[PDB]
Amino acid sequence: MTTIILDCDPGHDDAMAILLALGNPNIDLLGVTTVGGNQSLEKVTYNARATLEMAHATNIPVHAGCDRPMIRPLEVAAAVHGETGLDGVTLPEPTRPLDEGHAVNWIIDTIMSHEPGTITLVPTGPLTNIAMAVRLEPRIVSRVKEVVLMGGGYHVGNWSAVAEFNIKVDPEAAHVVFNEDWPITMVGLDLTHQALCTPEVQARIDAIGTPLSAFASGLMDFFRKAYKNNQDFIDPPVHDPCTVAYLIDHSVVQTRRCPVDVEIKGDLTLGMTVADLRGPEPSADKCHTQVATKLDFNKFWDLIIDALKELK
Amino acid sequence: MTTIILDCDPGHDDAMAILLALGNPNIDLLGVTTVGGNQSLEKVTYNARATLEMAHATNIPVHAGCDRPMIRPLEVGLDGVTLPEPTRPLDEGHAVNWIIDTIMSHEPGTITLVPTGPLTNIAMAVRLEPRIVSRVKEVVLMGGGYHVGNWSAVAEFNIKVDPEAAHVVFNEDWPITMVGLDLTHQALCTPEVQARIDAIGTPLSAFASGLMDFFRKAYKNNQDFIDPPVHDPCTVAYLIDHSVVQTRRCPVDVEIKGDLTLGMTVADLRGPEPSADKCHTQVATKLDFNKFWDLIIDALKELK
Amino acid sequence: MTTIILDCDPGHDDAMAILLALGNPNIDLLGVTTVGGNQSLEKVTYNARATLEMAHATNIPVHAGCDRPMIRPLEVAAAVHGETGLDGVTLPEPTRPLDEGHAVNWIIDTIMSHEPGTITLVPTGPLTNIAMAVRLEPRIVSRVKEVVLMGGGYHVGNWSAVAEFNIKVDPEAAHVVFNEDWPITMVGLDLTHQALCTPEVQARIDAIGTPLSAFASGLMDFFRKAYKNNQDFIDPPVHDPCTVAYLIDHSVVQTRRCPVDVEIKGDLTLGMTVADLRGPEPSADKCHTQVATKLDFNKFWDLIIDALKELK
Amino acid sequence: MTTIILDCDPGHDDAMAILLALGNPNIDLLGVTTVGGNQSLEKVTYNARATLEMAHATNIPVHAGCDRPMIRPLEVGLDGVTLPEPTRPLDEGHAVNWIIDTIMSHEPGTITLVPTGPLTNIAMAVRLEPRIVSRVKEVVLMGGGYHVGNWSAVAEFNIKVDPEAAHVVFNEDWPITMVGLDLTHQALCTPEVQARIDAIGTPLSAFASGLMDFFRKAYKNNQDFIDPPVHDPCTVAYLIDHSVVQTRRCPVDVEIKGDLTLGMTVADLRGPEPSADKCHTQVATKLDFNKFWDLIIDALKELK
Ligand SMILES: [Ca+2]
Ligand SMILES: [Ca+2]
Ligand SMILES: [Ca+2]
Ligand SMILES: [Ca+2]
Ligand SMILES: [Cl-]
Ligand SMILES: [Cl-]
Ligand SMILES: [Cl-]
Ligand SMILES: [Cl-]
Ligand SMILES: [Cl-]
Ligand SMILES: [Cl-]
Ligand SMILES: [Cl-]
Ligand SMILES: [Cl-]
Ligand SMILES: [Cl-]
Repeated sequence: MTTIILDCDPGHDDAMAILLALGNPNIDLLGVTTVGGNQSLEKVTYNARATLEMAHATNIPVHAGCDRPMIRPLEVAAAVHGETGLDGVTLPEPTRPLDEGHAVNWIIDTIMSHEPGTITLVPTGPLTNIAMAVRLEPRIVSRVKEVVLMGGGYHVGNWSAVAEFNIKVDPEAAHVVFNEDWPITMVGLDLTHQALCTPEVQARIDAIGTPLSAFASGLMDFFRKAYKNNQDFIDPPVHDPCTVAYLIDHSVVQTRRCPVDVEIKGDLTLGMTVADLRGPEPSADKCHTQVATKLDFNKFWDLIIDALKELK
Repeated sequence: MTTIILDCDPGHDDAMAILLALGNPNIDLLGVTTVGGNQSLEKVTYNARATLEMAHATNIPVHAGCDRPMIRPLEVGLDGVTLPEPTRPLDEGHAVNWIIDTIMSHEPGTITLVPTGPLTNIAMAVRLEPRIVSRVKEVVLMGGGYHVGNWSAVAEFNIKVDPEAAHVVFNEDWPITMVGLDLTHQALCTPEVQARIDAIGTPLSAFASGLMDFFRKAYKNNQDFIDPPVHDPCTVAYLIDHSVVQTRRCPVDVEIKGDLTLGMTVADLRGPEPSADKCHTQVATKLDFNKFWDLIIDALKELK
Repeated sequence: MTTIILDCDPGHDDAMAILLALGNPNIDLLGVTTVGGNQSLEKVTYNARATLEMAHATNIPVHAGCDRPMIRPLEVAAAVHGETGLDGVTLPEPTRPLDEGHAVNWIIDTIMSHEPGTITLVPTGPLTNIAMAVRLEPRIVSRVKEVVLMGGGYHVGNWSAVAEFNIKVDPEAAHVVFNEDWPITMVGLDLTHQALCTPEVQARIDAIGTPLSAFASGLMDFFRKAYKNNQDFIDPPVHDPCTVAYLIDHSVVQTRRCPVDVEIKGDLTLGMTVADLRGPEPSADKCHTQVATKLDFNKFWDLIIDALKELK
Repeated sequence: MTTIILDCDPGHDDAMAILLALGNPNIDLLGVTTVGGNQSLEKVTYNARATLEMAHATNIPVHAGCDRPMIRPLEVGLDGVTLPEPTRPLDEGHAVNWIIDTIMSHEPGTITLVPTGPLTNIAMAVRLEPRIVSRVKEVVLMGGGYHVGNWSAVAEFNIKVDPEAAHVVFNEDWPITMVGLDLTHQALCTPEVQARIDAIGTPLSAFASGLMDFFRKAYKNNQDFIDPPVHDPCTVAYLIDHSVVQTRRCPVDVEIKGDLTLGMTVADLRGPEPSADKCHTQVATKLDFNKFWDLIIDALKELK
């Protein structure tokens, strides 16, 4: 079956990815690992545990990982007295204490103890934990089935004209990940900007009528608030769960093989995922990387809705 | 009329741009200036003069310019056609000084610069005489690409040859239209286009058809193209009729420090199209294929 | 008593540092950790264990660390089938097996389990293991007493006009190390180029008349061979043991406090340790880094000779 | 004797270099050219003309050059002295064109370029007319530092203002002497030096002493100096008498991509000194303090 480690930084988008992974029976979520850099490790680790608590999934391990980028300095806003959890919603306090041990060591021990070719890594934050794991244990690379990450963009940027937040937070770590010989699917902004939270989608979620569906709808209210000054969007996109959607059903997220590398020296282009789209599509044999292109909007939202129904 | 200086490096594409500029009555070609870097200054200067001779445009000045990029090292008569020997001698003086003297002696807002090679002469002119910038009506250059590269995944040849010079040009306060690969890759030399050109039945139409044979040869191993694109004349096509080359305003800057992204024209396409007041740069987007080829064919017919 | 972890890549220079650390009673060698990048991890790990065996230090743990730089690609010469050990000398086969576990995790566990302010890190290879340890456990940084590394050069380069080998192999890892708030002594080429293996020094070593003194003299024969085409040297320098010499007696290795950072983006200047020598020497309070300047030649060689005598 | 073009940005240091060039009979000052970037072109051009007026050198041409760096953005009387209004009008024409025309019209191997500001005019001249390079006898510039920086830990102001232009200059095949901070930091304006200048007792010696008062003020918070250094005139001192400014041949290039090291003149001092045949660049090392100040004092006396 599809057996995953979800490496994330919740994050309202990551919370939606957690719900999809838990609610779909074709996904075996081995555990959650967290990474600081976009926001503080402490904040996102709490949010991951509280989200899992909300879904009665406290039997899923959570391990905290790296709190800053490999090389460049940490750039997160100062912690606020009177902020816990995810903005705009309420989550129960986690009943299980955080599992002990660094996420990087847990990722390594897990991959080395399971059969080769069975674990899929699903990074939806900066790539720091993944890069660190690779360097600490190079033998994980050939053992991993696939890496399906939310990050980048071949013709679209958000943080800059050409670069995306997860990659730019730790471009060096991204460079490591993209230059290892493992199969990678880059679920970038080109794809995720199609995953629009339209009124009709949200109404179908609202109608489920459970605490979890109300939670998911609350996440979508936050996306709308976050995107309120962004005139490219009437309705906001949701990013991270598109990775899990791809793994559930490849037809939901079309892909195109191409070389992809990360720019780590440029002024204007720092953090760009440079996709070489010249010439015809190379074979999987010749090209270990592929970019996500076209979303099946209708099937994507059906996956979300079905997962929320299954969780009850 | 639009009055132009064509700064170029012929180059079979540039030769087609020269023919379009001469053959269309809405273009007043003030003169040709040449730039080395993509190919040798000596080769392209000869080719420019000989192309003008082929079109009986012996009244058009040619001045040779810079022979290498501003900063990076130099890394370097048209194949497949025959050109008459020029009857007009090469005009004396550096192209950079001629561009400057011409812009300073003509009324402000009347001259449009049309660079179709590396941007070295334009950047050098700007630095040697900063007063040219507000006097120039527009710069319409063949170069770059917002979502398409050829030399690399993200960068185009004219820009990458001299990224520093391109940086200078894009960061001056003058109106710029970037006619990049996104646009020019639509200007396809189909069998039907070439057959219409062949039917004109003159030495010049045979010359143009020869240029098109070269494009095909240059692109023969490029599987993105059944038929080859033609680049440089799209700049002149835009100036003849804006409807032929649609544009989208956006900030554009040139990457000069990146490993992978060297020479990239970085176009900020986030948010809505800003106004001309707020944004001096625009990228070429959509070609009117039918009208574009009609301009070329009509120019070739007009030249007789 | 200075208690050290020697992180190294033997390397004939590192072998001399091991002998000095073992032979001087003011040094407590907690263990040896190894790093690949300058040469292969497998080669230098064997060499470290065999050197320890030669010096009857079978009680000293060895842990193998990272086999390549953090970010940039591995650039080490192709292996030769009739090479084991250190060129030009013979070492006994190690009787103690390689200790299990990654050096990075061992460095972390050791620093976290010992009292704060007691362990001094002594890196004499690329800085990869040290940088990795810092990122995997940020709590080690304030606990470390001092870092005394062989690397860099403020006004002298060897690999380039301005940069030194250990730093250039992994400039990113060096950047990490130099930008943490721990006290650093940079024992660079400015210093080590004074540690000259003159005929008189080597004759005094030869006269000790033991297997170990012959081994040390053999290391010095290799230095001479390595430097044979280098016209800046009549006699070759020895590098790595100058770190241990500084720790034994500060008067042997004078130092000057100054800001030091590592250039990781330059064309010509890649791997340069940029020392700001403008203005007067700042206080230890204000400046955590210092560069080694002047060697006491006579005292340095006395330390080496005395250590070799003590080992018998 | 040595025939020079002094390309400068006065600047109190440059003013001292002008006085030395004029006052020493082994120097033939062909003319002065000015460059903006460290300070504004308008300010330094006026200051150059007024300094020449102060020294009764109204026969010396001044041409204004570039007002900003080649690529990077512009970031910009003489304080503490009084200068007469220039009686000679600014000579017409851009300095870059004047430098080119002068080098091309004089016999090869006779003109020495002496840049004491950013290298923008020199780089621009080289690119506009590559034939100047082999014709120039030598370039002796004030800039850089092999083991000393001032603007940064490793870089010096003139180079960092326009690192690209410096890169151009250092990578042409002409003989270069880099008179950097390693050298100029020895040219100390001690009380005894200044007392000897004061004793000359003329308007010009008072002017020179005023320049020295400014150096002291500029360096008042710099604890590496009890007495301030003077920079630019060390270039002219080298040309008067090589024994005053010792040199060491070595490869020198300019870092234009680094974060920390931007503008560094990277001198490769590994191995023995290569021959003049093999190595076109050399760095200034040791100043003869006593002889240097005697040259300055003698020049001031000669000017009356
Ligand atoms: Ca996320
Ligand atoms: Ca062209
Ligand atoms: Ca070593
Ligand atoms: Ca100056
Ligand atoms: Cl439904
Ligand atoms: Cl397929
Ligand atoms: Cl074909
Ligand atoms: Cl419009
Ligand atoms: Cl404790
Ligand atoms: Cl002895
Ligand atoms: Cl002290
Ligand atoms: Cl600058
Ligand atoms: Cl003072």
